[PDB]
Amino acid sequence: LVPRGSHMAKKVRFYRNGDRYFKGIVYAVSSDRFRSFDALLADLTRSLSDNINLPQGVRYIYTIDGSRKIGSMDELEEGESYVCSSDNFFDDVEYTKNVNPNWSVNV
Repeated sequence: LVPRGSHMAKKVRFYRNGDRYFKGIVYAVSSDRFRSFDALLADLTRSLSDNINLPQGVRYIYTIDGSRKIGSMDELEEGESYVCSSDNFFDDVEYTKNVNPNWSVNV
């Protein structure tokens, strides 16, 4: 087992800034799966970038409403959605429209 973290994978959904027709990619995030926050950013750059999206790669992770930036894997919350950005501009588009909402825990 890796000697860092909790070992419990966090299921999170990643969107790419300004793209209204992007599904989001569901990641199982843990220290066993990603060496560091940087390895997660590198992985996200490869999965989310294209010739029209994230030209400088994934360098910022915002909360779904763009209120706050995430700076560690610890800051990510299970069942939450995040927006990946190449810069400091959060694009207010309908990311969450026409997506399956995650299972909300009742008990």
